[PDB]
Amino acid sequence: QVQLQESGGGLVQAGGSLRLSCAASGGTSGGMAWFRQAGYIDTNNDGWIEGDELYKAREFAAGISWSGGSTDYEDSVKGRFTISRDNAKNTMYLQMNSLKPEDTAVYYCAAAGVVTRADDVDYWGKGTQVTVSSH
Amino acid sequence: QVQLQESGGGLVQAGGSLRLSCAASGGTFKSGGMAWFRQAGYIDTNNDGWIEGDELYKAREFAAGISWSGGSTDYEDSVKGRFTISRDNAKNTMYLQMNSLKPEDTAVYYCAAARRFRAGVVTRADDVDYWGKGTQVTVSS
Amino acid sequence: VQLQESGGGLVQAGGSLRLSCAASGGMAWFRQAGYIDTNNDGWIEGDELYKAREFAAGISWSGGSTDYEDSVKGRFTISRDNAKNTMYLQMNSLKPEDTAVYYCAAARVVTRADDVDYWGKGTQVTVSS
Amino acid sequence: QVQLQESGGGLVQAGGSLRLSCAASGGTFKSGGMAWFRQAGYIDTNNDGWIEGDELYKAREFAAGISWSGGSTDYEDSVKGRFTISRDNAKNTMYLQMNSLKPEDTAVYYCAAARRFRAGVVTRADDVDYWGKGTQVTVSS
Amino acid sequence: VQLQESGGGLVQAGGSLRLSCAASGGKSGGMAWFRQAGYIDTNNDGWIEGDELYKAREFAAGISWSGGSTDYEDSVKGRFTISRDNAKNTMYLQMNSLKPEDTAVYYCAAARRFRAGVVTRADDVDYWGKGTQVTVSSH
Ligand SMILES: [Tb+3]
Ligand SMILES: [Tb+3]
Ligand SMILES: [Tb+3]
Ligand SMILES: [Tb+3]
Ligand SMILES: [Tb+3]
Ligand SMILES: [Tb+3]
Ligand SMILES: [Tb+3]
Ligand SMILES: [Tb+3]
Repeated sequence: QVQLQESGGGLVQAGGSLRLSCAASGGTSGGMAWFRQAGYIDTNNDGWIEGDELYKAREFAAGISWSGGSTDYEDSVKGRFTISRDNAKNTMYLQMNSLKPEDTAVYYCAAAGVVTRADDVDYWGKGTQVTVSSH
Repeated sequence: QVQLQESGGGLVQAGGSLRLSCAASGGTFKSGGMAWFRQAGYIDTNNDGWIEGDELYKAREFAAGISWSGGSTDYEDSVKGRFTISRDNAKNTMYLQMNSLKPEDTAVYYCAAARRFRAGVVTRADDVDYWGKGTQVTVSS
Repeated sequence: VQLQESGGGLVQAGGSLRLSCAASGGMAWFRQAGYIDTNNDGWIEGDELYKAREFAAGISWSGGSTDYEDSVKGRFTISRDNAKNTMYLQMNSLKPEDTAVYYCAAARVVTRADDVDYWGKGTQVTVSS
Repeated sequence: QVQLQESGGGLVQAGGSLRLSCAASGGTFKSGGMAWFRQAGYIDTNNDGWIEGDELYKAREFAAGISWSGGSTDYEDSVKGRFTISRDNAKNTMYLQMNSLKPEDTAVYYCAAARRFRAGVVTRADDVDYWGKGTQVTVSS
Repeated sequence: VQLQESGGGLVQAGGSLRLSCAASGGKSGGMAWFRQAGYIDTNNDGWIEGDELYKAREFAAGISWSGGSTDYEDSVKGRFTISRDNAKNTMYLQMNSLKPEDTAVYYCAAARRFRAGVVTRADDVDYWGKGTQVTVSSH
């Protein structure tokens, strides 16, 4: 069935780049996207992550058409990240330049047009860690 | 002296609405405009269920901004279409209508006056000229 | 009670435009595509002759409330300048799908063409792709 | 089996206005388009000062067109902004509002029904299924 | 500025021509091609007389100082292409799929250097060429 295999994460100095890759087994209006989880938010300011706070949805980073003709970017990564697709091989790519400590997160490839909201995603990869130095 | 006084904070359930107000007085500097920033709760970076360490020093995130006339507005994309920023230039007062509130919107909201604001360019907290003292918004899940 | 548009024209795909409507309740921008030869037979016929006047963005008279069609919410921003009694539409990262005639409208948030009370003449917006 | 009856012709001075009407009766015309064509004067293409020979051609050129179902409009560019085509689905009538008339707008104007418009280019007289009898518009200089 | 046209001629319908315009400088701002296919017998008496002899030259195509903006008469769109080589001091009109109705005297036109927009109206022309004949066959 549908399998999404992420590669290309790691540790990188602030200002550096990475290229994430997601190869999609057998499936896909439609498109793919990259989401990221920078961590749960303490929506109570008590010092702990508990209850309703573990439901912080993964945040949209970039998405792309099945055709590749449509793209959308989270506004804090526009101009620094470029999403692209090679339908021919199984793969979608996120070029990430000018990386910031704020970009540290678990990045997740997503497949369903230009998918943007987590609920609107059907299939998820298991995620890959990106940890940028705090410079 | 220029001063910004905020109001309209509230506690509502998810899906509700609020409207924050910021009243500007004194010698507003005419160019640029005003904006709302917010300090939400902090992120469990290393995923240990706690908040500590590098997860403690805080940074205010831009939410919306508006020119003094009101003709140019700009939004953080996670609030676009839910929040509306407006100005009553007469009363030198700026408003943030907040619809379809979400738990993640819980934060201290700070009004700001910034001579360097312009739509389409990110508005930096470090470039703000005057700050309000903040009002609490809490959205229950 | 007139409404006069300004600021349309041709633009590269990915570029930006700012539209203006000056008046003389709330206001809104609608858009209507030109004929599309769907079945690509060289003619315009049947359902291809029907073009919806679609809602894009709307704003209350005070500017305190806005609404957007979901496909344009990320790229269009609507705003109001009272005193000059003028409404703006900032349009960024435009795509060829955005090619259409854009109509400013006013009504005594306005969301549907049947609720419009006054219409501008329209301004052509063309995105190159 | 479309019958088209035109009205509204006249004689006005440059700068004036008229409104042509075309009343439509018959079958399927609401599933297609309607248009106004005009036959301006002959062109003295060899510059001898009169009209003769091949110059006696009544070229009927598209001026304005409309989809009956949705009301989309298209105009010859020399009349855009001055002319407005519209239709009233209750009265089965099409209109051509002509403002800021000019001597060059003098012509016989013909209402036309067509099932299809050409895509990307102007619809031609030979593409019309049914025609009205023609209505004279004369604009003085 | 002085404008001089070239590239006119006599061509079978369906053929092509390229008109060229050389100016003293572009120094010229926006530029355009106009054409006069002939006076129209507006009062239908068979003569040409009176105001009928005043008929303005018709806009065909126009181009910005920089060449980044163009406009066309709708009956030539997709057939004609206007271009500008400010280095070589030349403005061109490629004319494909020519029709008999395209027969006319074609005139190069220019506005002053700082009206850099697209020229679309005769009243907005500052300087005119003397014109070049184009004649397209039927059979
Ligand atoms: Tb907590
Ligand atoms: Tb922690
Ligand atoms: Tb820490
Ligand atoms: Tb954002
Ligand atoms: Tb078709
Ligand atoms: Tb003759
Ligand atoms: Tb024309
Ligand atoms: Tb005569």
